[PDB]
Amino acid sequence: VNSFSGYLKLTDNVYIKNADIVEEAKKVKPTVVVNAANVYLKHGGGVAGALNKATNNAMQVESDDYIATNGPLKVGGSCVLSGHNLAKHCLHVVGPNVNKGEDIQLLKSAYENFNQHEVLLAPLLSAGIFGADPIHSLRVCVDTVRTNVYLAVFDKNLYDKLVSSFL
Ligand SMILES: OC[C@@H](Cc1c[nH]c2ccccc12)Nc1ncnc2[nH]ccc12
Repeated sequence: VNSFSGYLKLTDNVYIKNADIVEEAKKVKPTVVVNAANVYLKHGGGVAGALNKATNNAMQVESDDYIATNGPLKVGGSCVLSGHNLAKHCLHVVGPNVNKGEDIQLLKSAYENFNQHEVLLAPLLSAGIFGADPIHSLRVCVDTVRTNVYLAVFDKNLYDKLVSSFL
């Protein structure tokens, strides 16, 4: 039993809800919140900009030190950093950004990072401003993640479409 509330169950391990991931994380304080990161951990917009803003820029400060030490992530890769006031940990995961020409096949690799954590709050990778079809992202999530994932979909109209079209 966990404290996630109001989710629709899609499969044995995947749940989905129309919610603002920032407000959800503040309420649940999950062990792991997933950020929709880029390789530079520059948290400008989308989910990343919103999470970082909610940390009063502490996420960005921590991220800049991470990059200065380690260099950029790989597309499809991840790193674990602090969750600040939102969660114990933040798993920064880089899905392909179609608006940069990146290979959508890397979306499965991106979701594989979730399997290193028993329970996660997460957005749909590569959706929104990353330019991929959210229906496809949800399919890859369900077919790749085996741990317990709670998906927050910000756009209510998109949430209804994802549920109604789910196979
Ligand atoms: O809109 C699709 C969806 C996934 C997404 C990944 N990256 C993005 C970059 C820009 C815009 C959107 C995205 N957005 C969100 N889903 C849940 N909570 C959210 N809080 C703030 C935004 C947001």
